[PDB]
Amino acid sequence: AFFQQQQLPAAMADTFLEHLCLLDIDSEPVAARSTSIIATIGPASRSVERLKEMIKAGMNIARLNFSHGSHEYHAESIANVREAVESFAYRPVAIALDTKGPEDLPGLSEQDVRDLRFGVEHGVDIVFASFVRKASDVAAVRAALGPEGHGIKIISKIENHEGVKRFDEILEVSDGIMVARGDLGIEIPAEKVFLAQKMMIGRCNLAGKPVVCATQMLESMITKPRPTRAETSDVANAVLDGADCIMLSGETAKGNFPVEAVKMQHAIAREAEAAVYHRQLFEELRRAAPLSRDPTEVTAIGAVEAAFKCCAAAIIVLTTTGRSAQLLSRYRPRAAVIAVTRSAQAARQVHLCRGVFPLLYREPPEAIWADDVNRRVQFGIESGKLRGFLRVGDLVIVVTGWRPGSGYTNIMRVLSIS
Amino acid sequence: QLTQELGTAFFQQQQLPAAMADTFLEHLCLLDIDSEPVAARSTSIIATIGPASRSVERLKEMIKAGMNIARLNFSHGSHEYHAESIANVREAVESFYRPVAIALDTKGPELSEQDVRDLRFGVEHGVDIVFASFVRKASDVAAVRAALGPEGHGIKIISKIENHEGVKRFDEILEVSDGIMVARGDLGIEIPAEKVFLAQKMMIGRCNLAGKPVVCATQMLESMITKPRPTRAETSDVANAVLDGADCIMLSGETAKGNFPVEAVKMQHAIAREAEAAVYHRQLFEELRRAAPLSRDPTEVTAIGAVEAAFKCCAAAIIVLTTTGRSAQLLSRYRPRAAVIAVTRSAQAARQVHLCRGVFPLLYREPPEAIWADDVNRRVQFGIESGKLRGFLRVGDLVIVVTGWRPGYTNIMRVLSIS
Amino acid sequence: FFQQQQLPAAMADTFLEHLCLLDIDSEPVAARSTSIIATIGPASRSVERLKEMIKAGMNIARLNFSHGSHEYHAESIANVREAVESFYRPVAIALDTKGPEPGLSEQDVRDLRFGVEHGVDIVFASFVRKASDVAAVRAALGPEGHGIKIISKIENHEGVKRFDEILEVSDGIMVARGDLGIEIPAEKVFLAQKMMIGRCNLAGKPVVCATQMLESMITKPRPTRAETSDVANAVLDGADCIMLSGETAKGNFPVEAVKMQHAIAREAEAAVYHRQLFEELRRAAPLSRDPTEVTAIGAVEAAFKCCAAAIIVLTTTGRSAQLLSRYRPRAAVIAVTRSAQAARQVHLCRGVFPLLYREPPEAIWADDVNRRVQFGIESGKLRGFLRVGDLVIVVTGWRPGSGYTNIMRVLSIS
Amino acid sequence: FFQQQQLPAAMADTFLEHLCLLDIDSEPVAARSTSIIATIGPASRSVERLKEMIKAGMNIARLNFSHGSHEYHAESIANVREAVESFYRPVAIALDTKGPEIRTLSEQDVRDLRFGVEHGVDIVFASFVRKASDVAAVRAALGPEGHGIKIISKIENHEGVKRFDEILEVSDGIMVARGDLGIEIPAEKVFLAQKMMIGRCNLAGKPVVCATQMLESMITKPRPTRAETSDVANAVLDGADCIMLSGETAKGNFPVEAVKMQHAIAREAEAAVYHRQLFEELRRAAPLSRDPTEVTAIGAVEAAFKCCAAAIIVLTTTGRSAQLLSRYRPRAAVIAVTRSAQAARQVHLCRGVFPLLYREPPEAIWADDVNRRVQFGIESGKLRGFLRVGDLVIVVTGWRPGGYTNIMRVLSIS
Ligand SMILES: O=P(O)(O)OC[C@H]1O[C@](O)(COP(=O)(O)O)[C@@H](O)[C@@H]1O
Ligand SMILES: O=P(O)(O)OC[C@H]1O[C@](O)(COP(=O)(O)O)[C@@H](O)[C@@H]1O
Ligand SMILES: O=P(O)(O)OC[C@H]1O[C@](O)(COP(=O)(O)O)[C@@H](O)[C@@H]1O
Ligand SMILES: O=P(O)(O)OC[C@H]1O[C@](O)(COP(=O)(O)O)[C@@H](O)[C@@H]1O
Repeated sequence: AFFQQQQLPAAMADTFLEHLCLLDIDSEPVAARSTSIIATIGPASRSVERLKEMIKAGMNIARLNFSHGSHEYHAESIANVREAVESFAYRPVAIALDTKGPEDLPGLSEQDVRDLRFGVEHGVDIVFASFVRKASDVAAVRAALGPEGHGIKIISKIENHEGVKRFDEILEVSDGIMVARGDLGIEIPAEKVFLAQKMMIGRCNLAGKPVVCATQMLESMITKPRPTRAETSDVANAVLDGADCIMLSGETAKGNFPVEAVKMQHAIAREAEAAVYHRQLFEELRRAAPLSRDPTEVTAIGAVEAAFKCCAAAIIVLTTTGRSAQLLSRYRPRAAVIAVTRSAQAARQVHLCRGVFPLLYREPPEAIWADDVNRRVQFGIESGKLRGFLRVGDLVIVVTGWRPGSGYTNIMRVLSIS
Repeated sequence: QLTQELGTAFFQQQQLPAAMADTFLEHLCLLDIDSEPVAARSTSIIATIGPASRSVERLKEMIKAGMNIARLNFSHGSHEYHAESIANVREAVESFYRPVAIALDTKGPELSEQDVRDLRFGVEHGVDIVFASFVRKASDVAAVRAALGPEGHGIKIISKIENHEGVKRFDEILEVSDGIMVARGDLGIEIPAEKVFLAQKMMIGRCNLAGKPVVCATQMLESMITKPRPTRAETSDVANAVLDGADCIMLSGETAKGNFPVEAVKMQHAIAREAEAAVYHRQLFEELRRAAPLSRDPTEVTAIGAVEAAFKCCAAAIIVLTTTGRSAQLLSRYRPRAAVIAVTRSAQAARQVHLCRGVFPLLYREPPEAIWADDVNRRVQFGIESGKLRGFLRVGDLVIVVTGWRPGYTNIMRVLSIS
Repeated sequence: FFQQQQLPAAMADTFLEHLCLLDIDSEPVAARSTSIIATIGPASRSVERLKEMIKAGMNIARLNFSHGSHEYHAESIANVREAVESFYRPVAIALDTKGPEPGLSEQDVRDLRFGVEHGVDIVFASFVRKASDVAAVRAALGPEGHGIKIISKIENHEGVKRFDEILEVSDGIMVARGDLGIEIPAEKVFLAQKMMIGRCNLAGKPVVCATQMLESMITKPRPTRAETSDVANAVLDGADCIMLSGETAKGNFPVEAVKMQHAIAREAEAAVYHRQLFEELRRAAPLSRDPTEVTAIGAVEAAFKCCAAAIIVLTTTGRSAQLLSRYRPRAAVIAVTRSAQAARQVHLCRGVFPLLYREPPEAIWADDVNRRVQFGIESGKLRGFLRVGDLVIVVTGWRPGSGYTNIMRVLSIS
Repeated sequence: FFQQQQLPAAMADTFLEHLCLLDIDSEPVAARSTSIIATIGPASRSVERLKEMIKAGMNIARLNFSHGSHEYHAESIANVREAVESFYRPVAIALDTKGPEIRTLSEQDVRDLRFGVEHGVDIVFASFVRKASDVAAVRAALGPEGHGIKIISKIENHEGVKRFDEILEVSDGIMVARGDLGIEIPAEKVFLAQKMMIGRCNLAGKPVVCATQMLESMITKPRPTRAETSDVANAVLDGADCIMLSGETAKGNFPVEAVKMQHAIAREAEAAVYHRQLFEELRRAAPLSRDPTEVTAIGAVEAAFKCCAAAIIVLTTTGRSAQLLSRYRPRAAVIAVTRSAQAARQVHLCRGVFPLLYREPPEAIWADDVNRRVQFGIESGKLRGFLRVGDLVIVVTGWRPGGYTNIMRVLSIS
């Protein structure tokens, strides 16, 4: 019966067309949902109590929209998110600051600059930078974040024709991308936006950088408890296109059904994830990926190949900054990527990456370093057992380094859960 | 090379850089918002008739915007109400040549005594197509062909898949049906809403394999009922329906009762046109090949060679002589980039082929030529003349011409240069 | 049916799996399609020997002008023509020049004049290093020799490196493994063979594999295991023609050598993995607005769809037949021509079976076309290509004269 | 770098395009990986001569029990072992049974097999295997002291070809014995049997030998024919782990040159392997595996390709972890470190495995024992030309001593 679930008949098909023909509404998803949910905070979702239900429903990243609301307002939003998250101390939740932006203007307004200072002063994990048209706009955001905000991920919002055309140069200096379809479908003809979305997600997947699909994904749930047929389609297709993250704006910020909307995005994403045709996707991401002399990159593809060969339940990776986890996620394993880290910020930021489940390790270093490695891996296993990822008799891939400190992942081991 | 013959923009347009990519992923990465779609929109648009779309004046606007099939929803309105809808559709058509098919969508359980009277009414008024509600098995469609009776033998039956049993018994339904509607409205109530995309993609895929029309239906541009522009999810839905493989896309309340029926039709046409250029034919044609069975049907054999020929030379169009439409369906199933211009003497076949993606019907109304061979060539020039006027063909284009040797015997392909 | 000519292996989904399904019990049924070139010499000169060799499968007779006087080769030519006329299989006559032993020697020029005056069909030009070597040959053949196919022999390092400019201006290529394996290290020749055949297939231009294919049969009645391997693999690499030199020119078993090449080729041809090969030749091939090329691929696609027995093509110069052959149909290409020279030259193209039509033009052209197609069918029946009920593709044109092929028709045999 | 070892052809998108990119100026860099089996006889029995042959690349000495007394073969064994010791160069020793034979499992074969155990042969080539029980008769003959001897079944007739799958199931490997096969079945069908059996062995991960007349003419000539070099190259391209010499080394006048010629051809052909297709096709068809050694191997091989790893260093006791690497045909050399002298000789049956006998008392700490073998691996590879400083290598080891290979590490050579 294992082979009846999570669309494995379809995953085994020999062509894409045959894989489509074998999709089965009776094949239940079993894997953990892997596409992260970004929920925009507003009057419908500011309260600590609302945020707790949203966390339980699946929210992974809380978006602050600085197009509206004072610093004081956003400061309250941030504190309420942190209090909701800590009420479960457990789900790390990242905090993303989405800039007001231009409204050939400069890459940053005076308002933008003050807003990014605020976000650094408040430890935001992510910036969604508006109206990025060229790499210098990204550099401008980086500089305004200044020295204390070097670890903040910059996700460039592509919102107009120029940003689409200069995409390669924007992507190169950015940590990731948002397909900002709201403004995009005003700035270019609305019937073209799906080409820009598909193009940008394809290119981000190739580059191993996170990509966010945003705006009106479940629009009618602002007023209705259930979405339209086009809205469920759009969520599922964003996941099939390759998006790491899917986003809610008014559905959570102001609508009448914020929690049901998060839950609806979770339910669709899980079905869509199981329908991904990994056989074609992994092979193309291989052929099109370049040779690397980087041991983390080399170890990562070896581990994903290995995971596919034994239907591994998970890949446990010890990571300090999230990078080794990102390099696993870029090959889209079906196996869950369980990222054990000591860094609370990296546990939050890896939610930018499809299929990465962070575990914040809070135990004091062991004297023998190799003993500390194994204790974190064990932490990894036990948490996976108790959270549903792992059963005794499962096979996991463990991915670790030869010495302490970031940059030295280079070891892959195959392990049975007992 | 071909740049001289066809132009220097030609290969910039139509997403052709993405089309010659070696992998699906590289194809996605090469999609280009500045590659204008030159080809004629090929996915048919079904528009549900209601208060917003009953004016003869309105219907003519809708035809111009791209409506190809008028849907009559027998869930509401008397026989007299629907007779009038049929009447106004036919007058808009003749008061202009673009055939519009007329489809009767049964009430079903809300085959009832009511449905039988509705189907008899449909034959009486010469409907081209029945959308049969809640087909759960093959016998359900036999009940429908029986109701249509002897006078209704040429009516196409498109089975609406609306619940779990329909999805589960899909293969036996498709065997006995002319086509399928993925009826997402009720399906999304009868099964969990988050599974409908699985049922949609499976059904469009299997219909594509079987060479039968498939319609994607319901809430595609819903917000346009009250808004002049659609949501980002709605445009996405239309585009992916076309990329999924759908022959037809549908509007319900958007045309039946909304305030922007004409703008909705126009928006589907614009999305469908972009999406069709973005189809990765290299993979699709190859998978349709490897899966489809060997065939000793000469018309089937000619069509695949004709489509292959069309791709080798960037044929502007495949002109096919068809009596029932079948030869044009068998071209359509290989999804040429070239328009399939189908010349037929059968006004009904001409209306019904709108169910098949990429078929542009041309009704020919001249008495046969004394010499048949002369009758063929005359219809073919009619195809070419109509094609030139409508912007399909220019002098110097290449076309593929598909005819027969005897007067269901299509079995000749000819490569022809437009004078 | 499906336990013959490796069809189980043909259906396989990958090359690995096609190989695993090759079956020594699956008998070939299609007519042998790779043409056999036999070098004429003391063992093969007599009319009586040439008749046994035609029966055995020789398609092209090679005159090696490294030895023998004009009188000697004139005798070889006349003996081939008498053997051929004794029957019916057209046999081409190919003049293989002496060459440098300076593009063209004075000797080469006299030899080429001789071959033109004697109506030879093909020239194997020795030591071709660059496009100008081919042009020289072409000029030496002069005006009366415009219709003679030039097959450039690649025999050294420069020729391999400059292969693309040689291939562009040549009708075809010979992998002249004899001198090549001396000019470059012997352990590399297989690379130059595979590259050049691959490139000739992509270009749709005939390629010949030559030299030592069955060498030990010069003295022995049976070949070695490496020799059968080499023939089978030349066919699987993509060669249009395979060649015999000493095996037929001077050895003790000329006829058996031809018979052995025939038997191997037939088995190898059935082992061709068309699924992969057609798709790759379709993909790599370039868009074309030439109606003959468009019709040809459409016709080969159609033939694969209905397991067609043959593609009957009407051709004047052979070109429409070459453009079919370049997609390697499993179906036999039956080329109906009035041109005796074209019926001989099409033997350069894998899988083309010429039929010389000698009947008088019908007054109504369209009647002449149908009579030739029918000629094609009846001969196909009598010769074993076609059973009643088979399906054939017929490829013809819209107007008289070459260059106008543009019609394809699907026909059932009755 | 990327101009050598046919790397431009390696990154082609299609097989046909890969053929078109093969390049006679792309020199091989990797170590020759296909093993060379040399039959021992009067031309190749002297210790001096066997030494020259080992330097030329012989990896396996074949004893043909069709000819010569037990004493004759005891001396052949003696001289191979002395040549090996008088230099590290593990040479396997294979006993090829007489089997059902007629000259100008028998009682004789059993005495030969028992003699083989007595003298510690590593491999048996079992003649005329027709079915699975025949292989069981041979492992019975070898008895309890012969349990580690590998049994390579010779397929020599129609019945063995037909029952091949059951033969392969129970055998350690296969020899395509083309000599007798090409008399028992039509000669023109042997290439089909060869290609199938190499394909099925490749799929099964078991070694396959191509044998007989590969360089036959070198018995009397110092240079091979063009069909012979072709046949060696195609056997390597077909997927053979081992290529063999019979009369060319046993009785001919150029044994050393024959070995050298096979080494040179094998090296070129191995670079011309289109790994992208092969690795991909081996993936799809090979089954989901829950064995940690198989999982590590495929992950190690993928890793090796991602970084152009010069070597995969594996610690192995029986050879198995190295065989499971070798079945994916890495371009990187598989350097197999083992304490088992007999494992080290036997792994030569597996393409691309370079054994290293490690001779040191275990270290106090097991983890310390592992890294000393790994370092022994790196130092040998450095000395032998496999590794340079700054290279990347993939290291495969286990978690517990004793079928527990389950770790790969990426390591930069310093
Ligand atoms: O993903 P990153 O940031 O490169 O971290 C990976 C690092 O984590 C580790 O596995 C453990 O390092 P620490 O014990 O110092 O936390 C290192 O061996 C490895 O270099
Ligand atoms: O698509 P269909 O219904 O099979 O039509 C194909 C028929 O059209 C034709 O081209 C023309 O037929 P008619 O002129 O008799 O109407 C026939 O040759 C062919 O049999
Ligand atoms: O292969 P080629 O030399 O172009 O010949 C093809 C020609 O044969 C024909 O079918 C017959 O032409 P003919 O009447 O001159 O014999 C032409 O229609 C066609 O153009
Ligand atoms: O390939 P094999 O025969 O299964 O041996 C691999 C074994 O070698 C090792 O890497 C080394 O351990 P040993 O000390 O027993 O040689 C084991 O951990 C591993 O299980």
